[PDB]
Order: sequence, then structure tokens, then C-alpha cells
Amino acid sequence: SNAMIRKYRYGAPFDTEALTEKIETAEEAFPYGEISQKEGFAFTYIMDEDDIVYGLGESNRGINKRGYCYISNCTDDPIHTEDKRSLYGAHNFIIVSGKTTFGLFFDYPSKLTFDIGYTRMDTLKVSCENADLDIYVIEGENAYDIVKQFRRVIGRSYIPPKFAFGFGQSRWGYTTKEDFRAVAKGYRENHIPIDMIYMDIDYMQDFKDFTVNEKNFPDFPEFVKEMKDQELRLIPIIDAGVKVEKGYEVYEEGVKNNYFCKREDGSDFVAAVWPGDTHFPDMLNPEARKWFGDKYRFLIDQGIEGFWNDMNEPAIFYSSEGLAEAKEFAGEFAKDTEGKIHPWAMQAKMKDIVNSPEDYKRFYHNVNGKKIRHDKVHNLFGYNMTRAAGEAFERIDPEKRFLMFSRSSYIGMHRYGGIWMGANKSWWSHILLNLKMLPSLNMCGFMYTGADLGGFGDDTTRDLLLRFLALGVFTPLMRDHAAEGTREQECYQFENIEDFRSVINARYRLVPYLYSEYMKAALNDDMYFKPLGFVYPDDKMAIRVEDQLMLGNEIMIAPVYEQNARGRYVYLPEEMKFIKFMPDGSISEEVLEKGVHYVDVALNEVPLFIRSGKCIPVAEAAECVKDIDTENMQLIGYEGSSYTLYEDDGIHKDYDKKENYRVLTK
Amino acid sequence: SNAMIRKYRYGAPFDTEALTEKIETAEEAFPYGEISQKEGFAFTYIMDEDDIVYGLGESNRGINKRGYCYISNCTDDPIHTEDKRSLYGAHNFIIVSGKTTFGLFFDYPSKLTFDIGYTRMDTLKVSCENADLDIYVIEGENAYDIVKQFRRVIGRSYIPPKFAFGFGQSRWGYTTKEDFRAVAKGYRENHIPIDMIYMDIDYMQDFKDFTVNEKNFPDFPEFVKEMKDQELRLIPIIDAGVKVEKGYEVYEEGVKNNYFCKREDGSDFVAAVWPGDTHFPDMLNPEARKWFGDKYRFLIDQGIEGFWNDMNEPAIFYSSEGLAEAKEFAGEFAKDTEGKIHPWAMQAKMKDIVNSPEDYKRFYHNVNGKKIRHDKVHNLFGYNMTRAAGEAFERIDPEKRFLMFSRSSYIGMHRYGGIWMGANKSWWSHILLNLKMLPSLNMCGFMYTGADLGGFGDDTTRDLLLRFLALGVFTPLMRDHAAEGTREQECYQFENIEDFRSVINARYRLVPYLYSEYMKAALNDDMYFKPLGFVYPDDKMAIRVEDQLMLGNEIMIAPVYEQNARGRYVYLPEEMKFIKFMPDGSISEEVLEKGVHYVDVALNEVPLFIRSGKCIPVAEAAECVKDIDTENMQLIGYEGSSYTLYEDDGIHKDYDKKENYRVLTK
Repeated sequence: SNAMIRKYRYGAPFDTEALTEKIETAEEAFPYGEISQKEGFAFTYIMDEDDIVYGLGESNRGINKRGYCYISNCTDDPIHTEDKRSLYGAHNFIIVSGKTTFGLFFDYPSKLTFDIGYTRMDTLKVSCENADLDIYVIEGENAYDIVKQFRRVIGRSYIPPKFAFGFGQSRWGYTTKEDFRAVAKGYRENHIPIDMIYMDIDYMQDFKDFTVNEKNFPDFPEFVKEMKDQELRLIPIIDAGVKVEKGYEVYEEGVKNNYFCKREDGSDFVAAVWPGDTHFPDMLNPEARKWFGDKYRFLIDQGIEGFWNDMNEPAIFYSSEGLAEAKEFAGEFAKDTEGKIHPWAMQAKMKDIVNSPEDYKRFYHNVNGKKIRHDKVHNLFGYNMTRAAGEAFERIDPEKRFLMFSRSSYIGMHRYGGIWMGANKSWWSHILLNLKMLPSLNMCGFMYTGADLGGFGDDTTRDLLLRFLALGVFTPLMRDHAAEGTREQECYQFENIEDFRSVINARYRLVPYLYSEYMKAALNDDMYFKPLGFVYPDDKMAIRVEDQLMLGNEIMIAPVYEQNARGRYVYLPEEMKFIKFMPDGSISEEVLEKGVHYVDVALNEVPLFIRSGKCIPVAEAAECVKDIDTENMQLIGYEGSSYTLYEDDGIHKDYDKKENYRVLTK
Repeated sequence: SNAMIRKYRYGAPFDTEALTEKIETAEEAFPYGEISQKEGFAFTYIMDEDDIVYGLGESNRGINKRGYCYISNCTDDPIHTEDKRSLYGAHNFIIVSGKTTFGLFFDYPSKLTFDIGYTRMDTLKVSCENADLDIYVIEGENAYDIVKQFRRVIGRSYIPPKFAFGFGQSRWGYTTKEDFRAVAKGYRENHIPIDMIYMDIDYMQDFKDFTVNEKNFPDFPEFVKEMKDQELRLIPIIDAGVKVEKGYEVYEEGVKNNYFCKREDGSDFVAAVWPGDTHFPDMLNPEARKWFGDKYRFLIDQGIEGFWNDMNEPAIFYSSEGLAEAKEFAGEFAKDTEGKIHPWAMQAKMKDIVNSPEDYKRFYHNVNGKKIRHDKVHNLFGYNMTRAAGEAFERIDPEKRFLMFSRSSYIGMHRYGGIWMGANKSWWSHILLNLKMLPSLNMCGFMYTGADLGGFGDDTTRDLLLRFLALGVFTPLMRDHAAEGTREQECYQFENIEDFRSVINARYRLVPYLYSEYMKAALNDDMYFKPLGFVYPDDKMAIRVEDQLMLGNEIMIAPVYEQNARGRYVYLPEEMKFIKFMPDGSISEEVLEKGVHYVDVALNEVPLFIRSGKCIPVAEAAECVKDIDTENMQLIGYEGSSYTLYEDDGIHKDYDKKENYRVLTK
């Protein structure tokens, strides 16, 4: 089809500000399927048997979304299993790809249900409670063309500083300078590369946003510099909830200036999170956003160059109302002698007060003099928290890139920060799940992304971490961050440390190439990771591959994701050079023809494939991003090919200089 | 190595009667690794890097058990996640396979921990609280030889009646005659093959074992006949817990004759399950065992020819003690004004009263006057419940085979019934899990096995059901039994029901072959399913394949287990004929050479591979086992090959007759 984007408006949509490009309202009949405004809103479309459905960004299941139900409803779940319908992100863009091909973006800020062949195999049904939304229809040559059009109108993706393409580490539990010093020493003295150490909630004073524990960090700026002098940048977490505490300045200011979300009666809503009772900044109120974002100056002025935003669905352990209800019910259960209240009913009530739909109807946002109940705009919360930070960085230092990523998100947030897929338990299934999400995230603007393995208890075995890190080599966010209750030993503490050094070395050897492809893609509103079907649209086998990805225009990745495996099957849609980074520092190469192959990949080997007629630069291993030698890089791949390398200072925003680009020829 | 079996005795083991062959106590030092009795019992062994560890029957993870922790401790968990350490069965047989190869059976009836490279990759450690156990060491030239020796000493596996090789259907909520009549009608009017309909707990009078609801089934024997006249055999469930109810004969007899498990003070221990308060029959008390098993006559005399035993870990929703503790805790939570008792602690207490280790220490078995605390022999409960039934069948009708399978088990129970792998979710990952478990189950004597999907609502999508059934085609227990909180998932309830009919037709066409292989294996203490490494021991690639299985000596299976997939990769260790049962009743054939292939398999096609120089008989599709025409079967496979068909009357036990064997030549 001829490229076209049209916007169909229903009712009176809340302005989410997802798009940067203004699309005029289309007046003509809606061009695909059927629209009903009877029971709220529903779009219904009958798919052809061969149709593939792409999109939904951070959502469960596979690259082809057919065959299940997905609900856009920012949610933090304890475990990511196959039946979960909602993850942390609400990314309402889908592309139907087949004989009839088109994209749809449903710009709607509340619970949106995508029944993608779940109820009836041939039926796509997208529904929500109120017909107040904009639907963008995108037409084009194919799915990839449709994605590129969408990427244009949602505005340029967030771009991290180059140090963020290094490796990072963190543990929920690091509290003192001494803990951080031991990690720094463990990596540097064992020559494992690293650029970042993440600080979890224990660095704060009693879990208070925009404080540092003064007992532990009396001289925090000096410690920040101590780490930075060793090319270790500390990246502190910020939470959505601001502790209720008299005399705490962030709390006092929020109360005085009405910057917190309020109950129906205008009192400040209380949600318990890590600090106990908290209030939530009204992320949808521009004045509150400016105030909250400006608080980041507290840490930036101490030498911090990156942040991560958490618990921003927002998470609620319980509300004052929910806790009271639960205690009342517990009292009834305690006194019940007639078998009225079953133990499982008691258990359910306790589970029900966590992230409760009832609580999301108990507080409001103040948006242009109007109070809007939170549930009606729930999916915008994390988005606007991260927007608050991003906009504050632009005011503080317009020309500087800060590392920034968020748990919850909605399209539009992709301009301000990346995302990470969190986890609690260490599962093999996490590897494939995260691989599959990558292209979908890219379709929706989120290019700086990565995942956590889990880390709880002793469940992270050596081989699981090694395979997880070998996927991480390619994801812009690559870190080993372990969750609460972790007893995960450090990379330098596992048996045969050289294997970990090998995998992380591979990341650093690839940084110039990966950074270059990230920059070329971000600056041109293109994808960093692509499904095979976007690159080989005429190959019926290629279009259905879900456990391999194309990266940039030069390579294909295919990580091993099965325990005890010494290799895996791949499909090559053209001739490629199969490359492995070896634990002795060498790079092995084998030419493989188009077709099916089984390739050997040891735990301490990192594989990739270089496409026919392409090459990539590979640096010698270095232990931090600053020390990578990009003057003397070898070119791996096909004789006679060339590669355009993007390289800037990695710090500022001087993107449009011709000097940033140089052609390398093998 | 030269075949041999030695028994090493530690302490004063409880006699589990797992082995039928008596082995003398060896007096030499333990032949492999090291044994410690410093703190309970521990066996520690250093594995070679290439060693594969087989075994553990019904356990999590893969065929090669290396890289995780497994605890033998019969348990019913709400969700079978990849991190779970214990399933329903405790099958303490492992084989280390490599440069040095040997098998070990740990005959110990309590919590047994297998740390198989979980803590340290090269270390196998098996441990338990008390050094009172027998350890059998089995030597042989290879893992398969070692398995065959083990199968000899544990005694011949349970053999089902031939009707049990048909297809079965059930739903938790079937309650009335009309419920069952609708199933009979739906299947038979649509020419969908079927032999069995399962009866879940609603057929009883108020969940009372060995009753039938007389309002719903006024003349049950007449109804059983109504069904049997249409070749539908009703298969009723029996639970471990006998309802506490005055006037209920099973309860009154148990109380009067001290046939229930008692608390320390001699009172009958109370456990809540489906009927509310129940007592558990004392399965280790020989008189109580005989009494409980004899109760099956109630149903046998009414025309019932099969049973399934459930909740027999035994499951406990709560005990009287646990409930009282939970209520006390709840009272404290309710009155807490200082926030000392957190809601998650309340939630945890509620969770903790279900299947509680503390409850398993509260009741005892009386074995000839010797009182044994249940936890010390926990893994023997389900085994002995099923033994009770099996021994009663032998007294009631020695010449007749009954269908019998059980949820919980221990080696030794394999002589008396099969097992099924239940579930509370409908996950694609459970297809692969169940596939991988099959050979391990066969190693431990359990050949009559199969699995369920158990998701709620409409979470079992049409395509998942079809792929699940396509694995089921090959598993001796093949049924579609759906949970309570679920849509109706009968094969005649989906859009294009021909697809379901096609898959079940494939089963029936294969019944003569599958039954023949089952009988030959059972009668010769051999495996029905085998890992590829057992058949192609010299092929380094074959030995590590985990998502294909060999069946008998003729075929290989390789089910598709990925959503939206139209085919899958396979490795063929020799030339084979790739065949597919097609929806039009045809059978496609293609010769494929040794090596790697991607094969196309549609949702409504059932694939298998016939080995070079082999053939199998394939019958025309029939709608019940009785109607299968075995006189005029096709031979599919290689010209010049032969197949020996075992066929008997399928009802009695006349196995040792030359006339049971017929040689077919293609």
C-alpha cells in the first residue's frame, strides 16, 4: 500500500502526548474490520489463516502474538508465567501482516484488551470500557515499512550515554561503601570488564527518595568520585512513592503545594511501599512533574550520571483502606466457629490488597483543573514519572546524555528513557521470553532495553547466568542485578571465572559496533533488533522464526536458551559467516549456506552470524568503555565489503556531524 | 562393565518392598564417590564434564538431570513452575552415564535431596536426615543395560486392560446422568473415537469415598450398563481422605477398627480435603490396607472396570491444629495497631497451613503395633493406597486386568498401577515437560502414564489442546480431562471439530501397534519410551537430544510443542521414513537421511518416524478399541521388513502363549 497514517477519533480522548507529530482527524469510514460503541468500545477483525500479528512491545508470549489474550494494564507480578496477561508496559501498537497488512495504534490510557485469536482463532478483538480514544491506522508496503512510519510520528527514541553500553552489576542488599568497594575490587582485580554499579533502595535514608543514608555515605560526592576515577559509575534507583514523614523536605513540599495524588475528599492518598506509608507525586500534573524531576538535581550535583525508576505502575503493597478491610476480615475469621470463612478466603483477601483495582479507584490526578480518577489513566503513571526526570535533565544540562530507564511505560515514554524487564526467580524460560520481546519493544520506540535474570536464593546456577549474559551481550542494557533475598555469588566468585570473563569480554569487543548500530538506528527512527521477517519478507520459513533476531544490517543473533545444551538449531535465510568469540580471545569463523543447521556453542562461547556481503568491526577486549581502542579494530566478515561506523564522544548530543561517520573497508 | 547389583545397608532401613528380588547386603567399601554419616547421610560424587545423569522418574527439568536440585517428597503444588523441587512422585533411581557409568537406587522413604550439580557443577550429592536406607549399585556396559537390570529387580510393571489404550474424556464438574449422556452423544454422533469417561468427585454422595450420589444415580448399575453397551467405560475417582460423618459406614468402620492414622495421643487425625474434615486410612497398616482395598468391590460389583486414586500424597488443605493456629494469628493481626504484624506475614501463615511439614509430623502409621511418624515414611502413602487397590483386585478377580492409576507414587507402586501428571495451568511448556518425563518414568517401571492440561477459564486454546493431544497419541494414558473452573473442552465443542477427530483417529489407528509394544516391553522388563542415547549410544549428537523419543524398536516421535509453529527441527541418527497421519485419512511418507531436518507438521497432522529396515502395522480408524480391525492392517515402513505383533484378548492375563505373537512382513 501507499504509505499513509490516519487518525480516527472516538469520543473525547485523554491527551496522552504519545505522538510528537500531529495527525489530522480523519472523517471517512474506518477502513478495516468493524467498530462497535455499544458495550464501551470494540474493534473486531477477521484474520486470514496465514496472518501474523506483530507488536505490543513489552508483552507476554511470542513475536507472533496470535493465539492469546493481552491486556495493556501496567502491572508488577511476582512471577512471569505463560498465562499472565499484563506485564509492566502498555504498548498499544499492533501490525497485522499477511495478504492484508496494516498497523493500528490505540491511543487510550486505561485497560485495553487485545483478544488476538484467543476466543476464536480467526478473530482479533480489541476492546475497552469507554469509547474515548484515538486509533491510528498505518498503511504501507509491509510490516517493517509500517513500523518505520510509526517510529517517525512518535518521535526520536531516547539515546543513552556511551558508558551505558558497558556492563553493569548490582545487588539488592548493597548498603555500605564497603559493599561497593568489594565489588569494584572483585571486578577490577580479576580483570572482568565493568562500567556501572547499580544502587538499590538501601542507599537511601530509610527508603526516602532523594536522600542518601548519611551514616553510610557521610561524604557521598567523594565516594562517587572514588568510583568514577576507576570508570565505575553509580546508578541509583528512585521509587514512585515518597515517604510520609514530618520534616522530610520532599514530603513537606508535596503536601504544602498539593503535588501528591489525592483521595476523593482531597486528602493525600496513602500507599504503603518500601518506606511504609507514602504519597504518590501527581505525575500527570505539569507543576508536580517539574517539581519531582527537579529533585534529581540532588544526585546529579554529587556526580551521578544515571538513574533507574522503579515501582512506578505505581506499586501498592496496601492502602490504609485496604489494610483496615483486611484486618476487619481477619478478626472475623479469627472468631468464626461455624466454618463460614474458609482459610483460602482469608488468604485471598490478603493477596487482594496488593496492587488492588479498588485502590486504583481511590486516588486522582489533577490535570488542567480537572480531577481524573487514576484507573482511567493508569497506564500513564510510569511514563510521566520518567518524563519528569527526562525533562528535568534537559533543563539542567541540555547537551548531556544521562542514563535513564523505567519499569512501567507507555508509548511516548520511549523519548525519555529505556526499560528493563525485571524478575525475581532465575528461570531458563526468561532467556527466550526476553529475546522475543526485543523486536516488539523496538517497534514501539523502546531501544535501550535489557532484562534481569532474577537472582533470588541460590537458584542462579553458573550455566544459567552464562547463557543469560550471552544474550545480554547484544542487548543495550546488559547487567547482572539480583533481587531481594538474593544469594547469587558475583561473577568473580563462580567456578571457572575465565568463562565469565570470556562472555563479558565479547560485549566489550562488540561495543563500538553495537553502539554504532544503536546510534544509526535511533537517529533514523529505525530498529536495532528486527524479526527475520522484516529482513527476509519473501522467505516463508524466515517470517516464522521466533528465536533468532537480526541486528542492524550486518548480523543475526541466535542465543542458546536450553539447559545442558551444547548447541542449537538455526535457519539461515542467506549465506552467513558463523562467528564465535572464544575463551582464549580468538574469533572462530565458518561459512554456512542458506538453510537449516545445527551449530555448536559452548557455555563460554558467544555466537553471531555475519550476513553475506557484510562485515563488522571488532575491538580488542578492554575493561571499561573509555579504554576501548577503536583506531585499531579488525574487520570480521566478507572480503570487499564495507561498514559505516558511527562514533561520537559518547557524552553530548552532537549527533549531526559528518565526522561522526567513517567508512571501514575489509 | 559386567552386569551386577550390590546392596549397601546403612542403619535400620524401613522395608519399602520396592524390590521383589532379594539382594544380599554387601560388606565391602562403597564402590563410588564417598559416603558420610557425620550429619545424617550424604553420598558425594565428582562427575566428569561429559557425564549425563539419567533418572528420577517423575521430576522436573530435562532428561539429563544435571544442573539442578531435586527433592523426593511427594507434593501437590498449586503451580508446576520450573523452579519446583518436588512433584507428586518419589522415584529414587539415577544413572551416571559417561566414562564411568553406574546406577544407584536409594531405597529410603522420606525426604531425599539430589543436588545434581546445582551447588557445584562437578558435584553430585545425595542426602537425607537419617542414615537408615539401602543403596543399590547397578553396574553394566551402558545406561540402558543398567536400566534393564533395575527393571528386573523391581518386578514386572502394571499392565492395563486393552480398553485403556483408547481415548478418555472427563470434566471436574460432570455430576448428572445427562452430563455423561451428552458426552456419549457428542462423541458417538460425530464419530469421534472414545472408550472411557472419567468421573470426578461429584459422582459421590457429598465427596464420600465408596458412595454414589443416589439422587443423581438411583440405579447406578443400570447406568453403567447403558454406557458400557456403547463401549463407554466409566472410570471413577477415589480420594485418600475418608469423610468424617456419623453414620457413614466407611468412617464408622475405620474408627471402630483403628484403621485411620492417629495423632500422638491416639485420636484419629483430622485433615480437611474436599469433604471438609476427613481421616486418612493407615496405608502402612496391613489390615487397614486390606479393608480399604476391599471397599473397591462396591464399584466393581456395579460394573466398574477402572479407577484413579487422587489427593494421595496425602494432600491436606489444613489440619484442625493448623486452622486453630491460623485463626489465632489472624486475631493478633486484626488487633495490631502498631504495624508490627505485616499483611504479608498474615498471607504467609495462611499459605503455610496447606500441605504443611508440621502436619506430616502430627500423625502416625501403626505397623504391627509399631508407631511410625508419617514424615518418616511420607513417600510411601500413595504407593500403599494403590497397592491396597491392586492387591484387592487380585483377590476379587485374579484373572482380570483393571485400569488403575495414581497421583502420588514411589518405586514398587509401578507393579499396581500407572500415574498421571496433573496440572493447574494450560501451558505450552508442559507439553515439553511431559515429553521429557516419559523415558525417566519408564526407567523406574512406570509405563502406563500420561498427562493433563489444567488451566482455568478458557485458557486452553484450541491449538494448545490439539498439540497436547498429538503427544497424547503416543502416551499409554491418553485423556482430555478438564478442570472445574473451565469452559467445556470436549472435542465436539470446537469450531473445526474434524481436526480433533483427526488426532484421535490417529490414536486409534496406532492402538494395535502401541499396545503390542507396551505388552512386549512390560513382559520383558523393557522400556516403551527410550531416550535417543539408549538406542544410538555411539552418536554424540543423539545422546543429547531431549525433545524426541524412541518408542519400541520401530519408531521415533517428535511432537511440536511451540505455539504458532508449522513445523520443528529434528535430528535423525539414521535414515527414517517421516510419516504423517493426515486429516483426509491418508498417511504421507517421505524418506529422510541421517542428520538435521526441519519438518512441516500442521495442527491437524500427527507425525512419527519409522526407522530404517522397520515397519509398523496401522489399522483403519475405528471408534472404540473393540471395533478395531486387526486382521486387515496396513504395514507402513520399509520394504523387506518384519514386525512381530503381540495381541491377546486384552481382558485377562494369559500372556505366555505363543499364539499371542504373529509375524507380519511388508
